[PDB]
Amino acid sequence: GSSGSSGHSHSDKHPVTWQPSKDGDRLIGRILLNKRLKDGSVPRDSGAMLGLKVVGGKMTESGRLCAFITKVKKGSLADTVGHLRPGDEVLEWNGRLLQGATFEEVYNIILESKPEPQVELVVSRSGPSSG
Repeated sequence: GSSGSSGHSHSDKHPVTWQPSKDGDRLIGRILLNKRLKDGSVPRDSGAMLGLKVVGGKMTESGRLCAFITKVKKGSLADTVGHLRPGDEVLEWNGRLLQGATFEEVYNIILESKPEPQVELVVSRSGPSSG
């Protein structure tokens, strides 16, 4: 008769990824979070906020806005899988740039991506670079 299977591996096999920028002085950290239970279905709510708190519309010293991690729950998505921590800057969120985004804008995102199955964050920290 006939028998097959067909199964090819997919690229991008890593939720969390920390890589330097084009220059290097900067570090681009990419975090990802899922919800879809083992079966592959999102529950009624497995932490809309994942676990870590993000505060956007924060006024910097440059007069610009940026979202930064205020606190990170111990033993939650954004901690166990994300490993996020308080002091990081969420550049993007699921593709939503927070840079400049207002306090609401940032919140809105997480909102529009609250029911989402997964959550791909993007942080960027300034590594060592004095002189």
